[PDB]
Amino acid sequence: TTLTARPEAITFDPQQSALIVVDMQNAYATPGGYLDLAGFDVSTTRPVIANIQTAVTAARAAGMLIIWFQNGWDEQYVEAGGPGSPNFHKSNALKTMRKQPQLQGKLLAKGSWDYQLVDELVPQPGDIVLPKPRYSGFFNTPLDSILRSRGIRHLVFTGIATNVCVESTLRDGFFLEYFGVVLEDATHQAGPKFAQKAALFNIETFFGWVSDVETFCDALSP
Amino acid sequence: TTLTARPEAITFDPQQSALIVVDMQNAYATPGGYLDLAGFDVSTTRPVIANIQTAVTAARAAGMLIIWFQNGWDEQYVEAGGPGSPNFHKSNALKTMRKQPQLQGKLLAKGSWDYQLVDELVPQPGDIVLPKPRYSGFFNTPLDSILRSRGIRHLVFTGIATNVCVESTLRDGFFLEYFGVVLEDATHQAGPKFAQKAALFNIETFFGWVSDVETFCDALSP
Repeated sequence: TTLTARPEAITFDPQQSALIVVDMQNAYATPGGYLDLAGFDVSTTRPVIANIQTAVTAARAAGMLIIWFQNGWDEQYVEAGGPGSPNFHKSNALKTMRKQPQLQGKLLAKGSWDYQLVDELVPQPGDIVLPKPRYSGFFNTPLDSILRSRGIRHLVFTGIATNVCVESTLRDGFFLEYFGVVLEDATHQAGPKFAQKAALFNIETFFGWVSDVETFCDALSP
Repeated sequence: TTLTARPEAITFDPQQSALIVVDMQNAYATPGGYLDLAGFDVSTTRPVIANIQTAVTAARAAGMLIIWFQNGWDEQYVEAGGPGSPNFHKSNALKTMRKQPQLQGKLLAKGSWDYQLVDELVPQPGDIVLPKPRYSGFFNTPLDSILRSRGIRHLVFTGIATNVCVESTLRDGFFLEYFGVVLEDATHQAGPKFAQKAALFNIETFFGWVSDVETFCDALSP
Protein backbone atom coordinates (compact mmCIF):
# COMPACT_ATOMS: atom_id res chain seq x y z
CA THR A 1 0.00 0.00 0.00
CA THR A 2 1.40 3.35 -1.12
CA LEU A 3 0.44 6.25 1.17
CA THR A 4 1.02 9.86 0.14
CA ALA A 5 2.76 11.64 3.01
CA ARG A 6 5.32 14.26 4.00
CA PRO A 7 8.28 14.21 3.32
CA GLU A 8 7.38 11.68 0.59
CA ALA A 9 4.94 8.87 -0.12
CA ILE A 10 5.72 5.61 1.66
CA THR A 11 4.82 1.94 1.38
CA PHE A 12 3.24 -0.13 4.13
CA ASP A 13 1.36 -3.42 4.29
CA PRO A 14 -1.74 -3.04 6.50
CA GLN A 15 -1.41 -6.65 7.74
CA GLN A 16 2.09 -5.89 9.07
CA SER A 17 1.16 -2.41 10.25
CA ALA A 18 -0.68 -1.18 13.34
CA LEU A 19 -2.89 1.83 13.93
CA ILE A 20 -2.03 3.25 17.35
CA VAL A 21 -4.67 5.29 19.13
CA VAL A 22 -2.71 7.16 21.78
CA ASP A 23 -4.49 8.06 24.99
CA MET A 24 -7.93 9.05 23.67
CA GLN A 25 -9.12 9.22 27.25
CA ASN A 26 -11.26 11.79 28.97
CA ALA A 27 -8.03 13.08 30.51
CA TYR A 28 -6.70 14.27 27.16
CA ALA A 29 -9.82 14.92 25.09
CA THR A 30 -12.92 15.82 27.17
CA PRO A 31 -13.67 19.16 28.80
CA GLY A 32 -13.35 18.75 32.55
CA GLY A 33 -10.60 16.14 32.32
CA TYR A 34 -7.01 16.24 33.55
CA LEU A 35 -5.54 18.31 30.70
CA ASP A 36 -8.48 20.70 30.90
CA LEU A 37 -8.21 21.11 34.69
CA ALA A 38 -4.44 21.50 34.17
CA GLY A 39 -4.99 24.52 31.90
CA PHE A 40 -4.62 23.13 28.39
CA ASP A 41 -6.81 23.90 25.37
CA VAL A 42 -8.92 20.78 24.65
CA SER A 43 -11.90 22.79 23.34
CA THR A 44 -11.19 21.57 19.78
CA THR A 45 -10.88 17.79 20.20
CA ARG A 46 -14.32 17.03 18.71
CA PRO A 47 -12.98 16.65 15.13
CA VAL A 48 -9.96 14.64 16.30
CA ILE A 49 -12.26 12.06 17.92
CA ALA A 50 -14.29 11.71 14.71
CA ASN A 51 -11.19 11.42 12.50
CA ILE A 52 -9.77 8.72 14.77
CA GLN A 53 -13.10 6.90 14.54
CA THR A 54 -12.84 7.20 10.73
CA ALA A 55 -9.26 5.94 10.66
CA VAL A 56 -10.00 3.13 13.13
CA THR A 57 -12.83 1.99 10.82
CA ALA A 58 -10.58 1.99 7.74
CA ALA A 59 -7.53 0.28 9.24
CA ARG A 60 -9.69 -2.43 10.80
CA ALA A 61 -11.34 -3.15 7.46
CA ALA A 62 -7.85 -3.28 5.96
CA GLY A 63 -6.60 -5.87 8.43
CA MET A 64 -4.34 -3.54 10.45
CA LEU A 65 -4.00 -4.26 14.13
CA ILE A 66 -5.73 -1.65 16.29
CA ILE A 67 -3.88 -0.70 19.49
CA TRP A 68 -5.31 1.61 22.15
CA PHE A 69 -3.08 3.26 24.71
CA GLN A 70 -4.41 4.33 28.08
CA ASN A 71 -1.95 6.37 30.08
CA GLY A 72 -2.19 6.31 33.85
CA TRP A 73 -1.66 4.47 37.07
CA ASP A 74 -3.28 3.00 40.15
CA GLU A 75 -5.47 5.40 42.13
CA GLN A 76 -2.71 5.51 44.78
CA TYR A 77 -0.16 6.43 42.02
CA VAL A 78 2.37 3.81 43.10
CA GLU A 79 2.85 3.25 39.37
CA ALA A 80 3.52 6.95 38.73
CA GLY A 81 6.79 6.65 40.66
CA GLY A 82 7.43 8.14 44.07
CA PRO A 83 9.38 11.35 44.75
CA GLY A 84 12.45 9.46 43.39
CA SER A 85 11.09 9.46 39.82
CA PRO A 86 11.22 12.47 37.45
CA ASN A 87 7.69 11.45 36.59
CA PHE A 88 6.51 12.34 40.09
CA HIS A 89 7.85 15.87 39.54
CA LYS A 90 6.80 16.48 35.94
CA SER A 91 3.40 14.82 35.53
CA ASN A 92 1.01 17.73 35.28
CA ALA A 93 -1.74 15.35 36.45
CA LEU A 94 0.16 14.92 39.74
CA LYS A 95 0.74 18.66 39.86
CA THR A 96 -2.98 19.34 39.57
CA MET A 97 -3.97 16.81 42.23
CA ARG A 98 -1.30 18.07 44.67
CA LYS A 99 -2.65 21.57 44.03
CA GLN A 100 -6.30 20.36 44.12
CA PRO A 101 -6.51 17.59 46.75
CA GLN A 102 -10.22 17.21 46.01
CA LEU A 103 -9.06 15.63 42.76
CA GLN A 104 -6.51 13.41 44.51
CA GLY A 105 -6.77 9.87 43.17
CA LYS A 106 -8.77 10.69 40.04
CA LEU A 107 -6.56 12.13 37.30
CA LEU A 108 -5.25 9.28 35.10
CA ALA A 109 -6.47 6.80 37.71
CA LYS A 110 -7.24 3.34 36.33
CA GLY A 111 -10.93 2.51 36.56
CA SER A 112 -11.90 6.20 36.69
CA TRP A 113 -13.68 8.47 34.24
CA ASP A 114 -10.53 10.50 33.61
CA TYR A 115 -8.83 7.26 32.54
CA GLN A 116 -11.75 5.98 30.41
CA LEU A 117 -11.51 6.31 26.67
CA VAL A 118 -13.93 8.95 25.42
CA ASP A 119 -17.51 7.73 24.85
CA GLU A 120 -17.14 7.74 21.02
CA LEU A 121 -14.11 5.42 20.87
CA VAL A 122 -14.86 1.82 21.86
CA PRO A 123 -12.27 -0.93 21.33
CA GLN A 124 -13.36 -4.10 19.55
CA PRO A 125 -12.46 -7.74 20.24
CA GLY A 126 -9.00 -8.43 18.86
CA ASP A 127 -7.89 -4.87 19.55
CA ILE A 128 -5.01 -4.41 21.93
CA VAL A 129 -5.51 -2.04 24.86
CA LEU A 130 -2.19 -1.08 26.47
CA PRO A 131 -2.07 0.66 29.84
CA LYS A 132 1.19 2.60 29.81
CA PRO A 133 2.76 4.29 32.87
CA ARG A 134 4.87 6.95 31.09
CA TYR A 135 4.29 9.15 28.05
CA SER A 136 6.14 6.88 25.62
CA GLY A 137 4.35 3.62 24.87
CA PHE A 138 7.70 1.96 24.16
CA PHE A 139 8.98 2.10 27.71
CA ASN A 140 7.73 -0.21 30.46
CA THR A 141 5.28 -2.14 28.27
CA PRO A 142 4.90 -5.22 26.08
CA LEU A 143 4.30 -2.87 23.10
CA ASP A 144 7.53 -3.75 21.27
CA SER A 145 6.91 -7.47 21.92
CA ILE A 146 3.27 -7.26 20.86
CA LEU A 147 4.32 -5.59 17.62
CA ARG A 148 7.34 -7.81 16.88
CA SER A 149 5.35 -10.95 17.71
CA ARG A 150 3.22 -10.03 14.67
CA GLY A 151 6.04 -8.78 12.46
CA ILE A 152 4.66 -5.26 12.58
CA ARG A 153 7.11 -2.65 11.33
CA HIS A 154 4.87 0.28 10.40
CA LEU A 155 2.89 2.27 12.91
CA VAL A 156 0.15 4.75 12.08
CA PHE A 157 -0.07 7.15 14.98
CA THR A 158 -3.14 8.96 16.26
CA GLY A 159 -4.06 10.53 19.53
CA ILE A 160 -3.08 13.07 22.14
CA ALA A 161 -0.76 14.77 22.71
CA THR A 162 1.11 15.06 19.43
CA ASN A 163 4.19 16.52 21.16
CA VAL A 164 4.10 14.27 24.24
CA CYS A 165 2.80 10.69 24.07
CA VAL A 166 2.40 10.49 20.27
CA GLU A 167 5.86 11.82 19.39
CA SER A 168 7.63 10.04 22.26
CA THR A 169 6.04 6.78 21.11
CA LEU A 170 7.00 7.65 17.49
CA ARG A 171 10.62 8.71 18.15
CA ASP A 172 11.13 5.68 20.39
CA GLY A 173 9.71 3.48 17.66
CA PHE A 174 12.09 5.04 15.14
CA PHE A 175 14.91 4.03 17.52
CA LEU A 176 13.44 0.52 17.70
CA GLU A 177 13.41 0.51 13.86
CA TYR A 178 9.70 1.05 13.44
CA PHE A 179 8.54 3.18 10.51
CA GLY A 180 6.12 5.71 11.96
CA VAL A 181 3.51 7.83 10.14
CA VAL A 182 1.38 10.40 11.97
CA LEU A 183 -2.02 11.50 10.83
CA GLU A 184 -1.90 15.19 11.63
CA ASP A 185 -5.65 15.76 11.73
CA ALA A 186 -6.03 12.73 14.02
CA THR A 187 -3.75 14.27 16.67
CA HIS A 188 -3.92 17.13 19.10
CA GLN A 189 -1.13 18.87 21.01
CA ALA A 190 -0.64 19.75 24.67
CA GLY A 191 0.35 23.39 24.69
CA PRO A 192 0.31 26.28 22.23
CA LYS A 193 -0.29 25.77 18.52
CA PHE A 194 3.44 25.74 17.76
CA ALA A 195 3.73 22.53 19.78
CA GLN A 196 1.45 20.90 17.23
CA LYS A 197 3.44 22.36 14.32
CA ALA A 198 6.87 21.50 15.78
CA ALA A 199 5.90 17.91 16.59
CA LEU A 200 4.86 17.42 12.98
CA PHE A 201 8.01 19.28 11.99
CA ASN A 202 10.32 17.12 14.13
CA ILE A 203 8.49 13.92 13.09
CA GLU A 204 8.49 14.84 9.38
CA THR A 205 12.07 16.12 9.37
CA PHE A 206 13.94 13.49 11.37
CA PHE A 207 11.84 10.60 12.74
CA GLY A 208 8.98 9.71 10.38
CA TRP A 209 6.13 10.66 8.06
CA VAL A 210 3.02 12.81 8.26
CA SER A 211 -0.19 12.01 6.41
CA ASP A 212 -3.86 12.59 7.14
CA VAL A 213 -6.92 10.43 7.75
CA GLU A 214 -8.33 11.17 4.29
CA THR A 215 -5.20 10.07 2.46
CA PHE A 216 -4.92 7.12 4.87
CA CYS A 217 -8.46 5.79 4.30
CA ASP A 218 -8.35 6.36 0.54
CA ALA A 219 -5.15 4.33 0.18
CA LEU A 220 -6.61 1.44 2.20
CA SER A 221 -9.73 0.85 0.09
CA PRO A 222 -8.02 -1.58 -2.43
CA THR B 1 22.73 22.09 45.52
CA THR B 2 19.68 23.86 44.06
CA LEU B 3 19.67 24.82 40.40
CA THR B 4 17.33 27.64 39.54
CA ALA B 5 15.34 26.40 36.56
CA ARG B 6 11.99 26.33 34.97
CA PRO B 7 9.35 25.36 35.64
CA GLU B 8 10.85 25.37 39.16
CA ALA B 9 14.23 25.02 40.83
CA ILE B 10 15.56 21.49 41.39
CA THR B 11 18.02 20.04 43.87
CA PHE B 12 20.90 17.90 42.71
CA ASP B 13 24.29 16.68 43.84
CA PRO B 14 26.81 17.47 41.03
CA GLN B 15 28.88 14.43 42.04
CA GLN B 16 25.74 12.36 41.31
CA SER B 17 25.27 14.21 38.04
CA ALA B 18 26.74 14.31 34.57
CA LEU B 19 26.94 16.97 31.89
CA ILE B 20 26.31 15.53 28.44
CA VAL B 21 27.71 17.43 25.46
CA VAL B 22 25.42 16.19 22.67
CA ASP B 23 27.03 15.97 19.22
CA MET B 24 29.20 19.09 19.20
CA GLN B 25 30.87 17.89 16.04
CA ASN B 26 31.62 19.91 12.95
CA ALA B 27 28.57 18.22 11.35
CA TYR B 28 26.24 20.06 13.70
CA ALA B 29 28.12 23.23 14.68
CA THR B 30 30.70 24.15 12.01
CA PRO B 31 29.82 25.80 8.68
CA GLY B 32 30.61 23.44 5.82
CA GLY B 33 29.40 20.55 7.97
CA TYR B 34 26.41 18.30 7.36
CA LEU B 35 23.74 20.50 8.97
CA ASP B 36 24.92 23.53 7.00
CA LEU B 37 25.32 21.45 3.83
CA ALA B 38 21.86 20.00 4.49
CA GLY B 39 20.45 23.54 4.50
CA PHE B 40 20.00 24.18 8.22
CA ASP B 41 21.30 27.45 9.67
CA VAL B 42 24.52 27.07 11.65
CA SER B 43 25.51 30.76 11.52
CA THR B 44 24.68 31.27 15.20
CA THR B 45 26.59 28.45 16.89
CA ARG B 46 29.81 30.24 17.91
CA PRO B 47 28.19 31.40 21.21
CA VAL B 48 26.97 27.83 21.87
CA ILE B 49 30.54 26.51 21.78
CA ALA B 50 31.64 29.19 24.26
CA ASN B 51 28.70 28.58 26.60
CA ILE B 52 29.45 24.84 26.46
CA GLN B 53 33.09 25.52 27.31
CA THR B 54 31.97 27.60 30.27
CA ALA B 55 29.53 24.88 31.38
CA VAL B 56 32.11 22.10 30.91
CA THR B 57 34.87 23.81 32.89
CA ALA B 58 32.18 24.49 35.51
CA ALA B 59 30.90 20.90 35.70
CA ARG B 60 34.38 19.43 35.94
CA ALA B 61 35.35 21.85 38.70
CA ALA B 62 32.33 20.51 40.61
CA GLY B 63 33.21 16.85 39.97
CA MET B 64 30.43 16.18 37.46
CA LEU B 65 31.25 13.48 34.95
CA ILE B 66 31.52 14.91 31.42
CA ILE B 67 30.03 12.80 28.61
CA TRP B 68 30.76 13.82 25.01
CA PHE B 69 28.47 12.28 22.35
CA GLN B 70 29.76 11.81 18.80
CA ASN B 71 27.00 10.99 16.36
CA GLY B 72 27.58 9.13 13.12
CA TRP B 73 28.63 5.89 11.49
CA ASP B 74 31.40 3.98 9.74
CA GLU B 75 32.50 5.47 6.43
CA GLN B 76 30.33 3.04 4.40
CA TYR B 77 27.44 3.74 6.81
CA VAL B 78 26.69 0.09 7.56
CA GLU B 79 26.01 1.25 11.11
CA ALA B 80 23.40 3.70 9.84
CA GLY B 81 21.20 0.71 9.05
CA GLY B 82 20.39 -0.19 5.46
CA PRO B 83 17.01 0.15 3.73
CA GLY B 84 15.28 -1.95 6.39
CA SER B 85 15.94 0.79 8.97
CA PRO B 86 13.81 3.95 9.04
CA ASN B 87 17.12 5.69 9.84
CA PHE B 88 18.30 4.98 6.30
CA HIS B 89 15.26 6.80 4.96
CA LYS B 90 14.94 9.69 7.47
CA SER B 91 18.66 10.60 7.97
CA ASN B 92 19.12 13.94 6.14
CA ALA B 93 22.87 13.25 6.18
CA LEU B 94 22.39 10.17 4.00
CA LYS B 95 19.74 12.08 2.04
CA THR B 96 22.19 14.97 1.63
CA MET B 97 24.89 12.53 0.45
CA ARG B 98 22.50 10.83 -1.97
CA LYS B 99 21.63 14.29 -3.37
CA GLN B 100 25.29 15.37 -3.61
CA PRO B 101 27.34 12.21 -4.30
CA GLN B 102 30.60 14.17 -4.26
CA LEU B 103 29.94 14.06 -0.50
CA GLN B 104 29.67 10.25 -0.32
CA GLY B 105 31.49 9.27 2.86
CA LYS B 106 32.15 12.85 4.01
CA LEU B 107 29.26 13.31 6.41
CA LEU B 108 28.99 11.85 9.91
CA ALA B 109 31.69 9.30 9.05
CA LYS B 110 34.31 8.10 11.50
CA GLY B 111 37.68 9.53 10.46
CA SER B 112 36.04 12.36 8.52
CA TRP B 113 36.47 16.00 9.50
CA ASP B 114 32.68 16.26 9.69
CA TYR B 115 32.58 13.69 12.51
CA GLN B 116 35.31 15.24 14.68
CA LEU B 117 34.40 17.27 17.69
CA VAL B 118 34.88 20.95 16.92
CA ASP B 119 38.42 22.18 17.56
CA GLU B 120 37.37 24.34 20.49
CA LEU B 121 36.00 21.37 22.48
CA VAL B 122 38.65 18.90 23.61
CA PRO B 123 37.70 15.98 25.88
CA GLN B 124 40.06 15.73 28.83
CA PRO B 125 41.25 12.61 30.66
CA GLY B 126 38.40 11.69 32.93
CA ASP B 127 35.66 12.46 30.40
CA ILE B 128 33.68 9.78 28.60
CA VAL B 129 33.38 10.18 24.80
CA LEU B 130 30.53 8.03 23.42
CA PRO B 131 29.69 7.34 19.81
CA LYS B 132 25.93 6.76 19.22
CA PRO B 133 24.38 5.35 16.00
CA ARG B 134 21.00 7.12 16.32
CA TYR B 135 19.62 10.45 17.52
CA SER B 136 19.02 9.28 21.07
CA GLY B 137 21.98 8.68 23.32
CA PHE B 138 20.15 5.94 25.19
CA PHE B 139 19.29 3.50 22.39
CA ASN B 140 22.07 1.26 21.09
CA THR B 141 24.82 2.31 23.55
CA PRO B 142 26.05 1.83 27.15
CA LEU B 143 24.98 5.37 28.18
CA ASP B 144 22.37 4.10 30.65
CA SER B 145 24.72 1.46 31.99
CA ILE B 146 27.46 4.08 32.45
CA LEU B 147 25.29 6.38 34.55
CA ARG B 148 23.87 3.58 36.73
CA SER B 149 27.37 2.33 37.52
CA ARG B 150 28.17 5.75 39.01
CA GLY B 151 24.77 6.26 40.66
CA ILE B 152 23.96 9.30 38.54
CA ARG B 153 20.37 10.50 38.47
CA HIS B 154 20.82 13.99 37.02
CA LEU B 155 21.74 14.73 33.42
CA VAL B 156 22.53 18.26 32.26
CA PHE B 157 22.14 18.65 28.53
CA THR B 158 24.17 20.74 26.08
CA GLY B 159 24.74 20.44 22.39
CA ILE B 160 22.98 20.12 19.03
CA ALA B 161 20.29 19.62 18.14
CA THR B 162 17.92 20.77 20.85
CA ASN B 163 14.80 19.36 19.17
CA VAL B 164 16.42 16.04 18.14
CA CYS B 165 19.45 14.24 19.62
CA VAL B 166 19.33 16.48 22.69
CA GLU B 167 15.56 16.25 23.16
CA SER B 168 15.38 12.56 22.32
CA THR B 169 18.11 11.76 24.83
CA LEU B 170 16.55 13.82 27.61
CA ARG B 171 13.18 12.31 26.74
CA ASP B 172 14.53 8.78 26.99
CA GLY B 173 16.40 9.85 30.09
CA PHE B 174 13.04 10.66 31.67
CA PHE B 175 11.69 7.23 30.73
CA LEU B 176 14.81 5.67 32.30
CA GLU B 177 14.13 7.68 35.50
CA TYR B 178 16.84 10.31 35.10
CA PHE B 179 16.07 13.94 35.82
CA GLY B 180 17.03 15.94 32.76
CA VAL B 181 18.34 19.49 32.71
CA VAL B 182 18.94 21.45 29.54
CA LEU B 183 20.96 24.66 29.45
CA GLU B 184 18.99 26.48 26.80
CA ASP B 185 21.82 28.84 25.80
CA ALA B 186 24.20 25.87 25.43
CA THR B 187 21.93 24.28 22.79
CA HIS B 188 21.00 24.98 19.16
CA GLN B 189 17.97 23.68 17.30
CA ALA B 190 17.85 22.03 13.87
CA GLY B 191 15.16 23.67 11.77
CA PRO B 192 13.40 27.01 12.23
CA LYS B 193 13.78 29.08 15.37
CA PHE B 194 10.45 27.74 16.64
CA ALA B 195 12.14 24.33 16.90
CA GLN B 196 14.29 25.74 19.67
CA LYS B 197 11.35 27.29 21.51
CA ALA B 198 9.08 24.26 21.13
CA ALA B 199 11.72 21.76 22.24
CA LEU B 200 12.23 23.85 25.36
CA PHE B 201 8.50 24.11 26.09
CA ASN B 202 8.37 20.32 25.84
CA ILE B 203 11.38 19.64 28.04
CA GLU B 204 10.05 22.19 30.51
CA THR B 205 6.38 21.23 30.55
CA PHE B 206 6.53 17.44 30.32
CA PHE B 207 9.99 15.91 30.59
CA GLY B 208 12.40 17.91 32.73
CA TRP B 209 13.94 21.26 33.61
CA VAL B 210 15.29 24.23 31.66
CA SER B 211 18.16 26.40 32.88
CA ASP B 212 21.00 28.32 31.25
CA VAL B 213 24.78 28.20 31.50
CA GLU B 214 25.40 31.19 33.78
CA THR B 215 22.79 30.06 36.34
CA PHE B 216 24.32 26.59 36.20
CA CYS B 217 27.78 27.95 37.04
CA ASP B 218 26.53 30.01 40.00
CA ALA B 219 24.84 26.87 41.37
CA LEU B 220 28.15 24.98 41.20
CA SER B 221 30.25 27.75 42.83
CA PRO B 222 30.29 26.36 46.42
